[PDB]
Amino acid sequence: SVGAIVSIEKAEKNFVITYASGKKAQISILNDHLFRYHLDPTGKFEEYPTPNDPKHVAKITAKTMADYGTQAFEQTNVTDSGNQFILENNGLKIIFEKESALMKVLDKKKNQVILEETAPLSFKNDKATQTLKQSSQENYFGGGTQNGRFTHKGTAIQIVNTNNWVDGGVASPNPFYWSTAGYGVVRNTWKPGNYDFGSHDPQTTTTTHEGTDFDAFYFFNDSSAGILKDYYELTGKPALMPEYGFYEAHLNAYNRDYWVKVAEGTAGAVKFEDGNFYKEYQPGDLGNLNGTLESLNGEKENYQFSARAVIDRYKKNDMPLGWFLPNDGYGAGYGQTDSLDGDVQNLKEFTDYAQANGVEVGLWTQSNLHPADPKNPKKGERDIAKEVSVAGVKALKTNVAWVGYGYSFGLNGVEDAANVFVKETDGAVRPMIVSLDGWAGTQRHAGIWTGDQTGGQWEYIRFHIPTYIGTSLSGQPNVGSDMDGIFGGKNKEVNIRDFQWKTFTPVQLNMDGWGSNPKTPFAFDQEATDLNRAYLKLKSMMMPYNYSIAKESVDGLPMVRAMALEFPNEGTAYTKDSQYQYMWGPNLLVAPIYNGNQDEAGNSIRDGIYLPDEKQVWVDLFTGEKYQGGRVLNGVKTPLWKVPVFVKDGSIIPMTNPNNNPKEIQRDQRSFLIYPNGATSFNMYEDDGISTSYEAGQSATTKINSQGPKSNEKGDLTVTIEPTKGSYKDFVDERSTTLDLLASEAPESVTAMVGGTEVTLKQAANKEEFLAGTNLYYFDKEFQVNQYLSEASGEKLNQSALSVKLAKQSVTAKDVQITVKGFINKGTVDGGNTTVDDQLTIINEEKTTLTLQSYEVERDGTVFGNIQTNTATFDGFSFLSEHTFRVRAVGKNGVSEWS
Ligand SMILES: CC(=O)N[C@H]1[C@@H](OC[C@H](N)C(=O)O)O[C@H](CO)[C@H](O)[C@@H]1O
Ligand SMILES: [Ca+2]
Repeated sequence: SVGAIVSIEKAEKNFVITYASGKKAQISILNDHLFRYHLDPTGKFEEYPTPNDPKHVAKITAKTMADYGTQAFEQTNVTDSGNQFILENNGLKIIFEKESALMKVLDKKKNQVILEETAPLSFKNDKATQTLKQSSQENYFGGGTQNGRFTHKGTAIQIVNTNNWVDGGVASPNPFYWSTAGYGVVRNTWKPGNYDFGSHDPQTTTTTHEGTDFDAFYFFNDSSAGILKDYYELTGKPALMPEYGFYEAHLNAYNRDYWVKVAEGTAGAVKFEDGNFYKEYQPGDLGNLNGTLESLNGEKENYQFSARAVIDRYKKNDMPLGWFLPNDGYGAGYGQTDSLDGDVQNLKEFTDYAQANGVEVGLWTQSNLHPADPKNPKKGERDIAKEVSVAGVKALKTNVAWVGYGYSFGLNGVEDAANVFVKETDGAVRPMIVSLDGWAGTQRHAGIWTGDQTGGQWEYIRFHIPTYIGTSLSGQPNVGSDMDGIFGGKNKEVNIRDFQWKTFTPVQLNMDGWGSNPKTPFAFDQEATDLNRAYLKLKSMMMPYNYSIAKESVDGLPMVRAMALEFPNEGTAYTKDSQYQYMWGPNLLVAPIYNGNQDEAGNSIRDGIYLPDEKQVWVDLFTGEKYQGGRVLNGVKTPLWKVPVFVKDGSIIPMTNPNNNPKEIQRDQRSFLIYPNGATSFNMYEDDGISTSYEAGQSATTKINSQGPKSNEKGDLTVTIEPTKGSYKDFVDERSTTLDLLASEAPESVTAMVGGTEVTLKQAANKEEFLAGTNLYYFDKEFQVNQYLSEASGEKLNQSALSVKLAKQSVTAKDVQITVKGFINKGTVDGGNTTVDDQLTIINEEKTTLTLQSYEVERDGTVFGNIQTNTATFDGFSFLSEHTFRVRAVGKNGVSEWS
């Protein structure tokens, strides 16, 4: 410990703190709510921490201290105020007790102490520990990909390159955490650490990293978006994936292995298009067997075993496919020639075939990406410059055998790789890198996948949902995983459920070749295949919404949003009551099926569906069924065909035609699925979908406003689409417009203004007239949000919608204003009467393992509904914990008093 503070002096560029021991710290003020504190026992105070190898030159920060400017520092004063030294600017008071040396930070906007040290920095055992106050309602997020977890109050997390891909591990650590008090901290170190959020004293948080340096950035902000924007300004804004990255990929090795003809029912046998069964062998495992060697292009009397054959299967099965890695396998390679250049030419011919099918090609790596002599490569070396420039590769996956060292290694590797994609293509290809073993800053170059786990079991879904939520809260919005796992399989229900929820997530990897069955969306029976296709096509139709929330994630909230990001005023949104559900952007609440519990009919039973906000109507995306917020629903029956997805009434959801890749999208059309509820808005983002030009302002945005009656009420609706702002390569100006307005009755009238000139709308007599015509409206009681799902489920899934179509116009030169008189979208709302009713009435010790004796129950101040009998069970409790309950009855004029 460094003892009392003897002085704080304002030097040329920072405040210098001298402690009684002779040790010094520098405080650098970067803006009115961000400062760096650096206690350096060496007295060198160099700008950057020492990495694990001097060749690791990529930095945690993406913005230098100098880049922030001197203005906040100029406008910060140091005062000697009795028992304290105080640094003060317009944003913060940073207060130091002289004798104890303890720091606390007052946020001047809030006029509240946000961060307070309760014990001095500790440097024992070659570690640097900070000890902070923890308040009773204070919650904590971050730490990177904390497998299984998102909300850290009362727990410790390891900030370690664990190389552990399952529940309880850390696939990708990040020395970044933030507090709901309104602060975030990046420890400016490459060393591992451990953050203890009061797992001992609930009133104490400790943060530890290896080393004797204490260097940290502290940022104070009153919104979660603001905390993440501070982290992004400091360590780099997330890369925006190219459009094709949001589509499922196929990953395997097609250069190395043999297929041996075997009997049907042989262990590991797979049936092929010749009607025969084969078993796959690595060359070292053939022994005396003869088999057919795989290749990428199927040029060697081996076509069905080739990478091209796999692309042909995705197309035959009418499945979306964005990108393909054909060298994903140890020592597999991408050519069977005697030279690197021979192999690159083989990969080029594969890329030409894939691109002719609307598929991009990526490469896996287990190694460095450059030859020892780039001008004289050896067979089996890698050359990412030639792979990109000659073979047309656009994406990269970094395997743990490359980046497994962690910390400064990974960031160096992905920064170099991102630079090669951009430099070799002159900016025509933006990075598409999937990695792990990341650190602070990784998001600016790469997304992560969670590593290797076993699918075909419910645990595969259960631990992944919080994994994705916590990755996103750590400043990494580009998160993905294997579709039904790299290992295991042979469980149809888990396969369908994994394709269902991952529709509403960024990255989907069919990681093939290691499992109990091949890894494709068409590996199970026709029912599974049709359901997986229906969900994959829904993601394709949602790409304008998805790419808009992706753009928001570059400098704002992530795509997978913890409930607390959208509903910060509700306690339930911060706890494990929110571990198995999330907001996919602002408009969709996703509550995946994650266990095998079923009703007598074989429907999944979903417990703990948390619907926020007692004033908010939630609408079943598939059926139109309406639910009141402010409640947690238990016992929700969910058929195999269905995943629980609720639209936030008010939502505008930009949509497109179903498509198997970005080249199949109709760029001369736009379409909006709108659930009118008061005054709502959406900003639709677009760009060339592939280049770095979005970073130089080549992109366009379109604002859509919906101004109507509140949920279930009748009145005027105005939908306005403001003129499109911006331009980019091959921008399409002339587009037709479709509005699909969920509605319960035909309107009194529908009128249209296009750039201030009236357009006459005819009422279509029938759906056939509507589909074939333009400048029409139609009130449709057979509106299907997803016809693939109607056909796959065997249910019509009909909804009522007022649809409007306008002819092609210039989207830049002319706005759209549509006015509907007598607009109404009314249905019965489950829990719709939230008032208290005076006219309404009001522990079973036997099966404690708790059960009390329709109805609602408050459990620790959280309200549970859909309780349709006198009794109800609440599980998910600690072995010998205590809880607090009361009950009320539910009738058509409201709910009783409690108890
Ligand atoms: C974590 C990771 O890099 N996983 C890779 C790696 O898996 C190898 C497994 N763990 C093994 O036991 O050998 O390499 C395979 C190659 O096909 C996959 O890329 C996987 O994602
Ligand atoms: Ca193979």
